[PDB]
Amino acid sequence: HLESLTHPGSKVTFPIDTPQNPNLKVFFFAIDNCLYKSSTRIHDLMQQSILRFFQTHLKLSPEDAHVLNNSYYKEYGLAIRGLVMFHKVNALEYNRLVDDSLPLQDILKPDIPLRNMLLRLRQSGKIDKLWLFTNAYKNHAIRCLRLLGIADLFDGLTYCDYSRTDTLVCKPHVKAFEKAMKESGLARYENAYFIDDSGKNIETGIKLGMKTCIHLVENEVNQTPEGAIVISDILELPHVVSDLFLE
Ligand SMILES: [Mg+2]
Repeated sequence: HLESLTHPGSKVTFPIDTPQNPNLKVFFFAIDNCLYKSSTRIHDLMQQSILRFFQTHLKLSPEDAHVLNNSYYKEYGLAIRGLVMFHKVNALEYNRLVDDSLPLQDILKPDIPLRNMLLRLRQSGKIDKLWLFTNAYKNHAIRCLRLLGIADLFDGLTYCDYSRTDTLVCKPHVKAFEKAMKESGLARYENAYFIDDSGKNIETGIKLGMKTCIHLVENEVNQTPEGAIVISDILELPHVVSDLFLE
């Protein structure tokens, strides 16, 4: 459990789960491989668990597990979306064996430079809300925020609802963006900024008319769409949207 964390940002201060100012400005943030580095190898651990699930639950050889995992991931943005639809997998049981079994407490540590950068972004007055927009389920999302010491830095969370049993609504699908817009109180896309490591997700935000979309590419792409700004480290946001950090 994480109830013994005492460092700043270790407590969630926004609500999980009525009009507002229309001129609202919102910066959306992906979480995985965004608020922490892809070199943490957390994504590798996730893929290991996911591939194990395909093998143990779908009785597939490792090579066929890779093919099916990649196929679903490519077209859906989440393998679990395909497992739900075609294999009648329960997404919450899956989630217990995958994201929720990661040894995060041994990997993620408070990220003070990230905390300070986000504080500066909140304090300029240029952005009204920092909103999390993740394909993870809420358990994992919250756990990452608390461990990284940034859980008080966001005004809300839009996560993929793994409780659904027909399909999952997730990035890069437009319905996921619509949900993020509604939940955050965002009136127009043109009042939104977005950072994500997924090229396809960035592609959707751009196509939808978001103001500025930043594609986070640490080393090599796992493709960057027309109109996106590329950085290799989230701490480079101050380099590329500098004005948002100034009063
Ligand atoms: Mg990601």
